[PDB]
Amino acid sequence: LYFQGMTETFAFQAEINQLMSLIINTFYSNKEIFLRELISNASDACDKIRYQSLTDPSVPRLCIRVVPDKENKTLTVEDNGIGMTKADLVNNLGTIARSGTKAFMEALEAGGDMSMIGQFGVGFYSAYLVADRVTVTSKNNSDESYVWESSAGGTFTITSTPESDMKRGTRITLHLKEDQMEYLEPRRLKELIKKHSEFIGYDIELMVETTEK
Amino acid sequence: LYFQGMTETFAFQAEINQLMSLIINTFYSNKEIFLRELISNASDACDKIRYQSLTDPSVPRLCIRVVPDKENKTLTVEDNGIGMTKADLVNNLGTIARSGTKAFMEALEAGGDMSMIGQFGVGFYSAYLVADRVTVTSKNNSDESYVWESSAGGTFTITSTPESDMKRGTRITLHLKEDQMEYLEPRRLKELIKKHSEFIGYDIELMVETTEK
Ligand SMILES: CSCCNc1cc(-n2nc(C(F)(F)F)c3c2CC(C)(C)CC3=O)ccc1C(N)=O
Ligand SMILES: CSCCNc1cc(-n2nc(C(F)(F)F)c3c2CC(C)(C)CC3=O)ccc1C(N)=O
Repeated sequence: LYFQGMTETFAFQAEINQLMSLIINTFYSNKEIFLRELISNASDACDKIRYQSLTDPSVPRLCIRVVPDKENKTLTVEDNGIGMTKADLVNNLGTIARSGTKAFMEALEAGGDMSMIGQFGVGFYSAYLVADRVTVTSKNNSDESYVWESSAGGTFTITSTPESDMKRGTRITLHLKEDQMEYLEPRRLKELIKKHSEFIGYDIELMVETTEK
Repeated sequence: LYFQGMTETFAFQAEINQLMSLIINTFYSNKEIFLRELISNASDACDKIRYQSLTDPSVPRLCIRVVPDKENKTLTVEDNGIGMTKADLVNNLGTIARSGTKAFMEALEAGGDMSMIGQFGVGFYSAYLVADRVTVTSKNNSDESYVWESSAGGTFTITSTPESDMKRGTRITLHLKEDQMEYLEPRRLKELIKKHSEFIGYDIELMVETTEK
């Protein structure tokens, strides 16, 4: 009755921990790939709810939103796709991230590029190229909304609040690094969206803050 | 498997919140009553396990320990009594604290003294006379160990860790206010223990840090 919420703390698997330390510390020059990777993830979540709707009509217009916030120095990638249940968030999609990370690091060793992250299903982690903390708020039809957060110190948290009113989908918030403020600028974001826009079957809306007339 | 622990956050009932704000801010000159109140609480917990042992032998030597720590600026009152389950901690002993607080504040209004706190069953809160944060670690035979913590901001937390190895009883840790450092000194603690020692049916051990010979 007087309950405000709860926070569970988990340690990452050893592999994911190495990936995070690698990404957050790399000098990789083409950091902008993070946007493509998050929009790619968002698109796959919209595909999952779409492919599901081809069996049950009970699960409106699927879209992807890119929201900069110069005040909080954050960048958000919002979608209204399938969403993630607590088991999805708490396990880091389970065997998906673990096998993916091992295989991705094995690819980089053998000659690969950081840009190949997505081929291993672990493109979400590229968010740490431009961010030092990432907040993932997801709501799946089969569960309530949860908040995943990590700053890459070997751990992450799962926060549950009964005061929650989050609709189906995923909201990924990127707390931008001092040097990565360029990803707030709407001219940089427009260029990047257009760059992959033709390859994503869903509308991508950019919500930016002046018209001279 | 990779779980480190959890923290639940609750808001105090309105009455308990007023009691806490009153205690933590009062100029009451005889703050030393906090020790009597905690030792009294500790004794009642030893009585509960004793009265229980008069029916079942399965529930060794019941004692009360007073532990100062000049390094962390903390004072601890440890007992090996009945302990408190999660429901005991999460509800603040339920109807006990709520009715007690209302009745205690009604007594003070009518002419009462802060020292009467214990007659209302809410003497635990007197710990806020000398402390700005109180940590309560309790283990009951019917449950695992939990950690209650509050700094009197209208809320408290319940922390559960699977890494826990706390034996039956209650450990109350008082994070002492700048002006209340006198309660670390072993001469002050010896005087106070002796002052009520004859009225408590359990041994009270003081664990202090020099013998000149
Ligand atoms: C495809 S529909 C269901 C899954 N969708 C998504 C998955 C991720 N991924 N992927 C991975 C992993 F494991 F690397 F693949 C991870 C995450 C986020 C995390 C918080 C679970 C940590 C994590 O490990 C990110 C965003 C979405 C989205 N936008 O829906
Ligand atoms: C008597 S055997 C079972 C209960 N024993 C104890 C109870 C308290 N009390 N009493 C109250 C209340 F409600 F004011 F009475 C409260 C608490 C601690 C709290 C964290 C539950 C917050 C709180 O509200 C403190 C210490 C012990 C002990 N040493 O065993």
